[PDB]
Amino acid sequence: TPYCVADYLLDRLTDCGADHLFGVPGDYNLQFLDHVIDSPDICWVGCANELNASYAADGYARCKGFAALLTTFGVGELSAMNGIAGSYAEHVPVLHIVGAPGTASQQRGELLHHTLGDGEFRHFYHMSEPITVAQAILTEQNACYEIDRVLTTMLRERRPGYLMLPADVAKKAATPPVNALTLRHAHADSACLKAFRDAAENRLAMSKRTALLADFLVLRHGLKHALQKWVKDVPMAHATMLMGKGIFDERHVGFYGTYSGSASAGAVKEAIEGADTVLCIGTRFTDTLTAGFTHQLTPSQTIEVQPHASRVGDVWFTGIPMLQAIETLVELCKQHVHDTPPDGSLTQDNFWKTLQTFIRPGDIILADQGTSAFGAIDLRLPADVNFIVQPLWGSIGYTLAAAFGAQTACPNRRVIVLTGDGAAQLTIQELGSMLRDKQHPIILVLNNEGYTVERAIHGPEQRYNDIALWNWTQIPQALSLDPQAQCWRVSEAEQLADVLEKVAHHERLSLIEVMLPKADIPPLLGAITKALEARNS
Amino acid sequence: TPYCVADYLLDRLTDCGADHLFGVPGDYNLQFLDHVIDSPDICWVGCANELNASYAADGYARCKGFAALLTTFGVGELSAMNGIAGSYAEHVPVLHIVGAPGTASQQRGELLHHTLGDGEFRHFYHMSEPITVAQAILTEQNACYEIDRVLTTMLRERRPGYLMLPADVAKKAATPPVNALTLRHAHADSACLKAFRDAAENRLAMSKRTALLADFLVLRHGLKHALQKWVKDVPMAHATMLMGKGIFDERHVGFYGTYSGSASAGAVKEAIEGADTVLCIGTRFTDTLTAGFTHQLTPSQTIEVQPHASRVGDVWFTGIPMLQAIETLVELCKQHVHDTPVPPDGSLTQDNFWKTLQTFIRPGDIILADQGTSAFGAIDLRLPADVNFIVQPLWGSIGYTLAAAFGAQTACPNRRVIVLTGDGAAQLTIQELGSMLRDKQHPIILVLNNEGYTVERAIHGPEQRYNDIALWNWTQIPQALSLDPQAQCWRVSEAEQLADVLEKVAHHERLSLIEVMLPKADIPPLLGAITKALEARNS
Ligand SMILES: Cc1ncc(C[n+]2csc(CCOP(=O)(O)OP(=O)(O)O)c2C)c(N)n1
Ligand SMILES: Cc1ncc(C[n+]2csc(CCOP(=O)(O)OP(=O)(O)O)c2C)c(N)n1
Ligand SMILES: [Mg+2]
Ligand SMILES: [Mg+2]
Repeated sequence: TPYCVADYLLDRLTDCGADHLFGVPGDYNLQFLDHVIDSPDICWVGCANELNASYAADGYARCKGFAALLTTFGVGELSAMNGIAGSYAEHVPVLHIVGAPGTASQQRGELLHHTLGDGEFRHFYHMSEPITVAQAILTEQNACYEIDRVLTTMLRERRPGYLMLPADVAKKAATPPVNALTLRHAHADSACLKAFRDAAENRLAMSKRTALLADFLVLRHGLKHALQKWVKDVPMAHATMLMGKGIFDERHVGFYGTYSGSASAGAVKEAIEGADTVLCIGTRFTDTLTAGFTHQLTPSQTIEVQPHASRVGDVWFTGIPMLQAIETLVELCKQHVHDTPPDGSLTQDNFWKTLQTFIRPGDIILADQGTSAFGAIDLRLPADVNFIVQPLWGSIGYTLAAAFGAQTACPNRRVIVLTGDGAAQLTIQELGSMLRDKQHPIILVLNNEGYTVERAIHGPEQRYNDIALWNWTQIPQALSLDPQAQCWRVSEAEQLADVLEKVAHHERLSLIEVMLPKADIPPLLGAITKALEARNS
Repeated sequence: TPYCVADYLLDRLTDCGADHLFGVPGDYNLQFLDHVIDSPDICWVGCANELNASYAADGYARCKGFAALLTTFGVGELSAMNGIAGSYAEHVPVLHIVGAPGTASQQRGELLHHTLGDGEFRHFYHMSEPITVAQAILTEQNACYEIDRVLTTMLRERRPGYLMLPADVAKKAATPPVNALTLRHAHADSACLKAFRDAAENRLAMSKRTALLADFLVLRHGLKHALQKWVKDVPMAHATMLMGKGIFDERHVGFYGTYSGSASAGAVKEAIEGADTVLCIGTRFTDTLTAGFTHQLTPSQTIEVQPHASRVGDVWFTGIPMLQAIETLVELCKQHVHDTPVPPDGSLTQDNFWKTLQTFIRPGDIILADQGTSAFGAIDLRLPADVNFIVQPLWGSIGYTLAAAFGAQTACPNRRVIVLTGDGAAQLTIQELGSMLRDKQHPIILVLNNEGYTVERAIHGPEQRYNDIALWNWTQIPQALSLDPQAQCWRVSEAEQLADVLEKVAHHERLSLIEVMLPKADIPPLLGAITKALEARNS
């Protein structure tokens, strides 16, 4: 087993923080897979299909900062395309490795399985170009520096990359590197830095009250601790939006709730929108995050920091790393910013209140699109919570499979899965992977007997919002010969509270089927369901 | 409810042969969905996910000649891409309708859900371009003629098309067409047809024994009955390959078995490879179909017919419709081809499994088999008359079969559907079993359970953990995916038990799921030839 390109790729992957590889085998990637199996540094995680694997890698990367997916040419990689696209949309660095037919076969234009039957082998590489920041077709002549380039760009942009690995290229000789792959820390030109620093300083110097609004780009670029220490050293009103929830301990002084535009609690609206200066850090004002773009924040009111550029009022300063922009603003703030800030029947209301008493520091909480995410936005999170939600891409089914990737990343943390009954149908077979791997998530299936969110938007009585009605508490014993799962169906707040006490220490996988009313929607959902379909009558 | 673009599209769908629409709802397609529900001609079929929906539409199109898929912008269409890709690879005309944000929203570049967050709304349209023969972004100014163009091109090529339907465009006023959309039959220039006819005749006039090899393009372009009539009116040696199985009644004189290159039965090799002229009709000699390109057929030995061009020896004749090429060859064969073709154990094995199933299949059956030890065992089934045999060996996506079966049963509620899937394959699309049960379908699902990924076990790393899977409780799945399953499940390990169960479910009064327990390292005959010349490649 002489060291080869397959080994070099695995060495560089682990350098980037991935200790696991998700995917599904196929004949074009089997020989590469042998190197994954034999490696002591990377653990193969076989998934039940490729879409789920790409969701799982995404959740993993939201826990470890990096992840990798392996599929086979054509059928595998195209099955995962929606996963990689969602990682691109939400800035999740997932590496898609595609095992491919050998280069000689490709050059001869053979009529191989997993092709369109036209002798062409680059169609799927090109279709992946819009949803990655870097891609390469690996050859014997470029392998090691193309691997390094794509991984490096992935680290810089915190977004997916793609590598086509022909089976023969994987076996070509390589050399172990002495140094791990690192992304050299960027620094703005000092005159550029001064221009931004001066404009921010002069703006902040005239602020009576300043507020801090941070979101998901802070998470992706590893700046959570910097944002927490900032508000600790400089107390002020602060918030996140739905995507970046979990950046802050929401019990801390100065936090009043998650900002969601006009749907915000009044205290949040006043704390953020009422400040005469609002620092917008790693923020993206999407339609869901702002209740249909009804946020009230003007350019002259705001300072914003993006990964490579920052803005003060009307002026953009480009080529400033977000790390340096934040550091600049922390020092400047230090220089001013002074004066500190049980029922019966289950409803959406008492469910989220019951869940509120249950969550604890260390929890990993995932919520899918639908009433799950828009109820969970109102959870007041304690310290050290990883809150994983996908409101920009918005692919239902993401959450159950992402939970499998997240638990793989963090076996000793408690994983709470909040999924609608409709969402869980799209990726149910990854429940079988959790049981196979002896994971102990707490899966809460919000069963309101259909697509309730779509009922809110349009056609509440229309049969297209109906689904097959599953027997949720029997699924683990169908997807395992020895599930060792604890299942309950609950319809009362007291039953849910009692069950939550029983599963608090997650010694087994648990599935809680939560019986909820069909037309019941959380507060934010009612607010977001007033201008959603406003475009078309 | 004035007639609008949404209604015009649905009317054109019916014209093309589709009576159902598969997919998953989303806020960007909901108002269009209201027109699907209200339509008396199109029945909405909600699916458990978009990948499965696209597989189901594919199976439906292989029964009805056309199918349609509805997804939502971004998250929906990208989940279905592998299905549309397989429909393109295997020439299945599935129409992908993508409900999209309204045009003004797109023009403003808003940060909308199901986008990449860049204000760009044409990324996914562009990514679908390689896997469709036609696509359009529908506007108020082009809607009805772009709809007709894309559907017409799909009918001519028998391949997928794509339409992005912004929500506002769908409500724009339209007019019901008086005439159905039709694919006018193309005609070769008569001098061009003559050139092919003369060359084919000169070859056939000197051929001592001529054989006929027809495959899947015959099925896609509606020429099954023509090929059956050809071999009835002109007896001669004939075969298909795996993809085209079902073109012929395989009990009829002159049929000796399915051709698969060096893995063929000796009678087939002699009948096909031993002929001095082999008419190759709608054929694609893929690696799977030829046991690793070990077929022995030379250019001067062959005449081939593709959808728009035909070849005699080394010379190609282009701009000839496959239909007219076939009509020409039928005439020439009637002139020059004057032949009379020479005409239960205990424990379950691969061999006695297929022998048991052989006695069970009947005319009218729809038989679907997935990649693995299913399709390559099913290749040896001797099909009676009027069987629809659905296999996907060129694209080769496992999981396709269970979801395609749901589409096939939807198309043909009164036909018996037999699903041959491995335990590994069924895991990728299992949630569509729930759709089968919801809709009270009665397929016969045989899960070939040998406790892992046997097909790759054979090719590489048989003891490697990546060929293992989670072990499911197959006979409990219907009761998990339904509150009241109209199902019966059995687990069988003996040939006689399988025979007894199959006899019980012959009239398919309920969904039946049969977990068939097979040995871990047991592979069918044809795979043994395909497993040696597969790791003969990239190693
Ligand atoms: C992959 C994908 N397909 C379709 C949609 C459209 N969609 C948005 S919400 C929804 C229904 C979600 O239902 P469920 O999980 O039961 O949620 P709830 O009833 O709590 O709203 C659908 C189909 C989507 N977001 N993602
Ligand atoms: C979508 C997809 N992913 C991966 C592959 C590669 N592949 C080919 S066969 C196979 C395993 C098939 O397992 P099973 O259905 O149990 O078959 P059997 O054990 O009878 O061979 C896999 C993963 C594929 N063809 N399609
Ligand atoms: Mg629901
Ligand atoms: Mg198997």
